[PDB]
Amino acid sequence: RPPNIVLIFADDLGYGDLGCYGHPSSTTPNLDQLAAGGLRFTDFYVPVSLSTPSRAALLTGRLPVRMGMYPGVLVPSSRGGLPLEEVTVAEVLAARGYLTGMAGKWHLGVGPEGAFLPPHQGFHRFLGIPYSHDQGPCQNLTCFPPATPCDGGCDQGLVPIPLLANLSVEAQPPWLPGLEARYMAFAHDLMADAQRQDRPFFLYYASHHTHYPQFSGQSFAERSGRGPFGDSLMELDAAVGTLMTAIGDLGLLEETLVIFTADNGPETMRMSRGGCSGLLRCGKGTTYEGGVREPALAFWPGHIAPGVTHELASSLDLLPTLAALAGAPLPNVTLDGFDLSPLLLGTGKSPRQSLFFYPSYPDEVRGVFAVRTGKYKAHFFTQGSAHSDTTADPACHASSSLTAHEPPLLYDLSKDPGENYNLLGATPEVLQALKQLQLLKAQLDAAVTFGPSQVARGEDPALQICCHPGCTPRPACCHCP
Amino acid sequence: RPPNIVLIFADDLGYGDLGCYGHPSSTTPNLDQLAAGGLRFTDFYVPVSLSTPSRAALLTGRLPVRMGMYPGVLVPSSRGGLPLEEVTVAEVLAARGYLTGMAGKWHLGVGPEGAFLPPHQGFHRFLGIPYSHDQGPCQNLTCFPPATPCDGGCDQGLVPIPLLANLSVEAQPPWLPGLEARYMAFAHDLMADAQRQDRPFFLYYASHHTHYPQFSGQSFAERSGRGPFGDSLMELDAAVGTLMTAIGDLGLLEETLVIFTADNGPETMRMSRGGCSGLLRCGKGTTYEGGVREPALAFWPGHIAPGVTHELASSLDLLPTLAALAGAPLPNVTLDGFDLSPLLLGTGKSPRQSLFFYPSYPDEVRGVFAVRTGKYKAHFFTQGSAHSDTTADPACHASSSLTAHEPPLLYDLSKDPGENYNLLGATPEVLQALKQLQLLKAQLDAAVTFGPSQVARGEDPALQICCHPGCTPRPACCHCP
Ligand SMILES: *[C@H]1O[C@H](CO)[C@@H](O[C@H]2O[C@H](CO)[C@@H](O)[C@H](O)[C@H]2NC(C)=O)[C@H](O)[C@H]1NC(C)=O
Ligand SMILES: *[C@H]1O[C@H](CO)[C@@H](O[C@H]2O[C@H](CO)[C@@H](O)[C@H](O)[C@H]2NC(C)=O)[C@H](O)[C@H]1NC(C)=O
Ligand SMILES: [Mg+2]
Ligand SMILES: [Mg+2]
Repeated sequence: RPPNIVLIFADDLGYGDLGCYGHPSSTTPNLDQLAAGGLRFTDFYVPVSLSTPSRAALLTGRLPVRMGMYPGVLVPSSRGGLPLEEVTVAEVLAARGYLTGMAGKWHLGVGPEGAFLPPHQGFHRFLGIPYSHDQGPCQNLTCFPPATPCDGGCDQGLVPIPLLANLSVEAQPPWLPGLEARYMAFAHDLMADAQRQDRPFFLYYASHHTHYPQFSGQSFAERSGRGPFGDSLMELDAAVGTLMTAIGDLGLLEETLVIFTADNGPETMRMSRGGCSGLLRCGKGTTYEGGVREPALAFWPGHIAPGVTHELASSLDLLPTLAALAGAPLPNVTLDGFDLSPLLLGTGKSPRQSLFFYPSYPDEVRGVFAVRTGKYKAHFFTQGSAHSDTTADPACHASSSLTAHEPPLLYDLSKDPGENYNLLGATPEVLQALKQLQLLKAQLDAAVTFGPSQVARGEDPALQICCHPGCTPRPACCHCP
Repeated sequence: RPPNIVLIFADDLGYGDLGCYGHPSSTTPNLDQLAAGGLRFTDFYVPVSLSTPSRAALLTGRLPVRMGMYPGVLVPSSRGGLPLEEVTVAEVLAARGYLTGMAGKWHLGVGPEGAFLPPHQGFHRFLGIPYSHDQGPCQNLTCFPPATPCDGGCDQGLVPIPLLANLSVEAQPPWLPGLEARYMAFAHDLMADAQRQDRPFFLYYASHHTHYPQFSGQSFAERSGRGPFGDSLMELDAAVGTLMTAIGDLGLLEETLVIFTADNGPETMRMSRGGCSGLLRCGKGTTYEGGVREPALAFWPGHIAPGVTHELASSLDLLPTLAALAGAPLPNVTLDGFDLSPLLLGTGKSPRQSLFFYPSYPDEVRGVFAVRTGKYKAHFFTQGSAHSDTTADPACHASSSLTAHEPPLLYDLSKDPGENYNLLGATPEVLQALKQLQLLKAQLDAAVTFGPSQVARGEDPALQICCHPGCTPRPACCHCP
């Protein structure tokens, strides 16, 4: 009865990057076709605009400060990880009998002997890389076949990036032009195996696209007409069409819920090799709309009718929605999202009225940076980020430092989604939205206690995954392509 | 045989304003539905980003400097107008027997006794206003019923805005909340009369939306969820759905070509009461992509198949395309556009490879400001505009003055449609695009001779239209609502 679930989570992809969100040159025909037969969200969000914290919020339905996923993101030598006590979506569904699987980027911790890898947090199967694909040296990797090198090098002084199969190293580094096919094959098998055992599957496809450095297999190389970023986006888009073909082929169309979104806004610092936030301001790394507002599609033929909703939703709402849809019961913890099944099925409205945004480097004295209620968004603190540099708007740059705003900066996102015209720069509607925004910030800051930081537990180079355990010299002896 | 033609031309409407071009809150379901069953252009342009010149280019297929339509726009007291010798699209079709009609804004000159009004340039019928609706005082007009006044006042010291029926004043001023219905009724009659006489009609619907000040009839007032700009946009969108219903009702669906575009980018100076260029830079008044790149839809069921083209097209190409489609012969003059029927019908490619952009205040020493060839656009001169002020990008402001660029600023619009990353800030592809752009600018500047300016022939207040001819005191005695 419970539907099969496929959750596709792109990386560093902006609001204005899909064809259906208005980009003029992107090539994304399969995602356009899922939008044309599904529910396209104009106002969907992540609460924090960096990789680790966004991934924590999606899998647990909880604000990332609650379990210590701040500040910044995890690195290969990190001791910390998403605590084992947190209950992930995969745990929830596994318990109700789903065959659960994951392909792609994890970025929730590796840890002493791989204690924080996906196999320990509810996934029966896992093929992927434990953190971003640029967190290891890439000056010798090929990003586009036959022999176009990845640009710029990536992180230095580290072990090459490992492709893992559950807890084992399958390759190190892997061959980037072929990851996609490896991942389509793993997905195909998980589906067919679940069909064979009469059980609902759960696939978590965390693509590496469209994070730096860009890479694609040879059928996309130089075919998109938007350069490397396009080629990579187009391969993501062809992976989606492949999952949808597999779904067809097994007669699972009307029995599978498919959701597509992305962790955080675009890295405009990669300039024309990075994404596009469309009309929204800034990108990755900030609490402006361009870093937290993501594309989001939901497609379940015969259940979700084609259309466009403007209602509020968050990545935080998808554990509780998915639990509801599968008759699985919610963990016994404070959850920050809601069930959106009425909205999806067309019998209700979203229960969500407010959204709370924390910065990359949060703290307990300052609290949440921005809050949206209804159509109004208030910024109490503002800040630019090096991930959002190089555009003409100077509020996005790393040189725009932390600035308190009292009274906050106040925007009407229905008329001014671009965040240009501060409404307090008076009216009764406004003054009443101002008092509610202030009360919601003070209530949340008074009730949330931050979990102790996982990222500040430091680093240990000995925690790095090595294909040839005990070899020497570390890290470059660690490799087995 | 020749199809019926309906040409809808919006006012001050940006690339990112329709739902189908990605806006998050606009309400435009009828335009979304024409896009979903028609050809949506991602790269369509006007050559000059102001009202008069754009309107001249569309009706004549010629660069506006050729017949003196510069600098700036015409005003009510202007002596000048689009010369009578120019052959307009309406002239072309009338000669092949179309019943030709026009509703809405003309802005191509009034002149001594109305010599330049539409009835003299090929339209059998005309109901509309001879220039923009803000070019007369509006502090006492109602923009939204029952009694919401137009905001800010409009131009002072002038006659109220006249609604004309051919050459006669029907009302002065007209009641803005009802213009739309007046215009739907005129369109309905022109269609049915043409059906009755067995003849092809040509309708030219130059809406006042979404120019300042905004206004709508009462079914849209406060219903769009994007405020006044939205209400006005939504009424434009409901007028389109009305024309399409009328087309249905007479069984003319498969026999009518319908084209939708707009004169120029958004007036961001009206802030949240003005339009949105999406990911493009700046707006009205500039030669950046946000002022010259417009939305554009073409819909002719059973002839134009649904889709998206990225090929180059201009408003300049639509006299010659429309002549071709109706078997009417081209005037005997140098034309700057091309026939796009192959592209529309799906048998060819656009013949257009290059686009030439002039500024609002052109001159013969400087020549064209920017040129696009293929994917590359070069800016030889750059300039901001008061119509594009108030955003965060300082290149759009009136304080960014005229700056020569040598070598030009060079952008790859397929990877960088936002015009952020100057590619000469080297490569053989680039250096060859640079030499071609430079040669195309020098060829065009050497071959075009500017026609003597119509706008500099001055003003005469006695040329103002008056409902009560000879009355006193002028201009406020001129009125007959
Ligand atoms: C590693 O871990 C999982 C779990 O054991 C492997 O398990 C699957 O492998 C085969 C089918 O692919 C079967 O032998 C097992 O039944 C199956 N187990 C479950 C619970 O499905 C898996 O192959 C490895 N992970 C992947 C796919 O890389
Ligand atoms: C003014 O000018 C035109 C042309 O005379 C008027 O003409 C039309 O009016 C009636 C139908 O609407 C008929 O009496 C005429 O046949 C018809 N003429 C043509 C050539 O179509 C018209 O009513 C006025 N313009 C409008 C519609 O306002
Ligand atoms: Mg990311
Ligand atoms: Mg205009």
